[PDB]
Amino acid sequence: TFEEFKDRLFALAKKNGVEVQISFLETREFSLRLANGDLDQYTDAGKFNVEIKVLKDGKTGTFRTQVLENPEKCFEEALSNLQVKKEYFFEGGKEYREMETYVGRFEKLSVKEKMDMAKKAHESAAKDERVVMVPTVMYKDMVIKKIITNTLGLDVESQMDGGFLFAMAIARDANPRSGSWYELARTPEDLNPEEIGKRAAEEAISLIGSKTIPSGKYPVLMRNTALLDLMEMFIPMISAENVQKNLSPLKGKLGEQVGNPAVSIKDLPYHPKGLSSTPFDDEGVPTTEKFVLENGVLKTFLHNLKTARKEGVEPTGNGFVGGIRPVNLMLMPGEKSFEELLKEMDRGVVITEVEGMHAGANSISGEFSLFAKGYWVENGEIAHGVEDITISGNFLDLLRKIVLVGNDVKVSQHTIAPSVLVEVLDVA
Amino acid sequence: TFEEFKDRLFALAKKNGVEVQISFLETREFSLRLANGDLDQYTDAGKFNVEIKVLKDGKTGTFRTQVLENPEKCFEEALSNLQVKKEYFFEGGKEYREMETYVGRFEKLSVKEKMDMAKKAHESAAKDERVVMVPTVMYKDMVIKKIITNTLGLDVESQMDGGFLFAMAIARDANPRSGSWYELARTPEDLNPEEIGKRAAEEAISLIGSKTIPSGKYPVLMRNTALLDLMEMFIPMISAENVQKNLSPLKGKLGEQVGNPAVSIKDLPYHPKGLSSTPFDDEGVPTTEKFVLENGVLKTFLHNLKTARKEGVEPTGNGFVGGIRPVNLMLMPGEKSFEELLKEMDRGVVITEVEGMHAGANSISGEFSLFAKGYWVENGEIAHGVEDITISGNFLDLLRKIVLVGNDVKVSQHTIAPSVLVEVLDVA
Repeated sequence: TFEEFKDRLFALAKKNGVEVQISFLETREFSLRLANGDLDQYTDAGKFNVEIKVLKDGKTGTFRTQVLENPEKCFEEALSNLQVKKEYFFEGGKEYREMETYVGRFEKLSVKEKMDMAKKAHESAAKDERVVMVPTVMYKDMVIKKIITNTLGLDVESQMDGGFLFAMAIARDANPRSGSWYELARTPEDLNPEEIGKRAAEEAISLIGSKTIPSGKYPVLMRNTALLDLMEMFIPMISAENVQKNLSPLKGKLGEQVGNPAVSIKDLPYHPKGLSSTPFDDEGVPTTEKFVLENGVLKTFLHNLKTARKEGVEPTGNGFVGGIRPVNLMLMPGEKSFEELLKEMDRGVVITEVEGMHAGANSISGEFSLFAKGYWVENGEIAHGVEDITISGNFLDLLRKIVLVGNDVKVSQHTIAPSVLVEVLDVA
Repeated sequence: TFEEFKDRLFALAKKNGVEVQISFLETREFSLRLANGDLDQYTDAGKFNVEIKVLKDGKTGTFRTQVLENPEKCFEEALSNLQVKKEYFFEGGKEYREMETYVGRFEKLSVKEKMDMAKKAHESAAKDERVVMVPTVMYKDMVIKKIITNTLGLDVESQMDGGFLFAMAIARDANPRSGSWYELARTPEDLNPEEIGKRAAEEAISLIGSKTIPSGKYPVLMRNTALLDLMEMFIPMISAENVQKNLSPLKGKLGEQVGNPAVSIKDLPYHPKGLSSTPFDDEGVPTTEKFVLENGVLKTFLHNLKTARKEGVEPTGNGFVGGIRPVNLMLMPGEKSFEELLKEMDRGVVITEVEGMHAGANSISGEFSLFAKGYWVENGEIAHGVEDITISGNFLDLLRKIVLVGNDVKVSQHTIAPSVLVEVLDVA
């Protein structure tokens, strides 16, 4: 019936002098959460969405359905929405990068094995007597099948799978200390439950005996885990749409030195542990690899079909539902390990986590003011954890002050990064 | 195929000596938003979900699907989930309140008619020359059908529809002044777009010439619109689950005078404009009418099947997905108009809106610290808007301090309230 449904819709399109595009998304997911060791919550669900979009004289009309029925009613509904107020569809015939986004191994696990992974993460997080509790362990896996096809010959399909295991531990102290760790994986074999729980505990324990420090300007070694979150505020800035709308602090900066020469940031279609990796965007445009910053120089914005057509450039393959975005946004590593970065910094702050991005990070101005966790370093060694600190600045100035980049690359949902050394940052 | 799906599931349940429950949710929604008069976003979407839950020896196994096929495999999947972490289904045979939740008129409207409603609200909001712009107008309508059935004898069905229209305007001043208004209704004939637009503009225009006032303790006439929002923080407090888990400041307070004797708050299964109104909860339990507070005295918590069994009380019909909640939480009116309340207060502050509940309202402690909009009142008359006002306090202390309740009842999504006079509140 997907073929039949497609066929009926394409025949209707031709009959009515419009183009039609059909986007199909089918997902299967399993998740579970332990709360202080007890399995308190899980989901096992399958989902299915079909979007029907009709294009006439550059205007679109769109109807979304979770049922593959009544194509003519669906079509007539989309057609009627053409009046709700330029646009175009992507044609068939392009080449797409081949990528191993679907492995098929998470699907083979029994639910007992998934539970046993989560319980093992809990057990490792709980082992040390200094851990007072383990408020959360979370497991998730997902399989997703995407199809986009239209009357201009587009016909593309991709499947992706992957999973995530996360643990958070609390260590005993004057103020309780929290720690967490996660791994993203394409296959279950790449999740190490025991190591994940052990790291969450190590994280928490290392903050025991934290002290606050005087407000001031310090050199900051921002660990990968903090930078992976912070980098997300760069994503709206590099949308060509946000630039056009006067909602980006990068307008007029193409070709300028926005970052330190040490800093290159790429949009990558694929990374083995980047679970958003995909060969095409939601307009069916092949995803592309490129520098956004190349040795600190801003090379391009990211586009959808509308902004590319408007700005006279080639589509870049970044037109996703919800906004123009990178697939994997990666800060390119340099050659120093974390330990080498500590040594080079010699005296300063290490920031390992940031919190409150939603309230605290302004992508229009670049300004941020964020609660943070970290350590004091003297003589190239962590001396003690740092309590109750806030960091603030402008993300673009941060980019300017990255003087050294590590080789300890970590992957998150949409960002990938090593640790960096920032010349100086405002700490409160 | 729902009846065929059900019959096959039920037969498998019998064959395996387990119980099975099926919950069906089917929705259609249409929404639109104008951004400064330009219709720049809309949704037209149908959704469908079925949840299959199997019960064996007080354990449940759940599987959710957005496709009615392969009941045998859905059953097996739910059954395999019994391993993952007491429990009971609601049985057949109880009586439900009959209520007019589905009218069927929104669905008869054309897309152009819906578009014309939102445009008339915008025109009406933009008409006065003091309005700089009308940043948002939003229209939404929805129809929902719910079925819950199980092998104990439960078989219940309900349909609900309704709609919303909202406008926000900005008025010219040294600092721009914002105002807004919405109406919720079960039929479009009860939405008045010209009035909603005009009221948004009036709200903004009335704040022109707003002035600062000295921080301190003032009498506060809290207008229905502000109270409707504030009251939402009471909802987690009255959940029996939150009470048991030490996440409510009401633990141990049953039978105590939590509120002023002037304050009665009911949970009501139905209000004509209460769009969440429903004869049964997500467990199939009939919804019930009861005092939560009666003349200030805390009479009961709200329950789901689990909490009710645990406490040995009858289920109340408040077991909803996402937490125990009232259907329509209503502060019962007194006899005084808004104008009469102003005259009684004589001198003090009117609060018309509060902002920032998410991060500013703590339903565990009851503490709130919120941005607000309002006016200064002298000699029983509004004098001028009050600029940059924050209000703070404890929601329970506010309930104690409500000395007079108005008769100007307005409905929100889950709360229904008139305006109230609060003896004293902290204003900054």
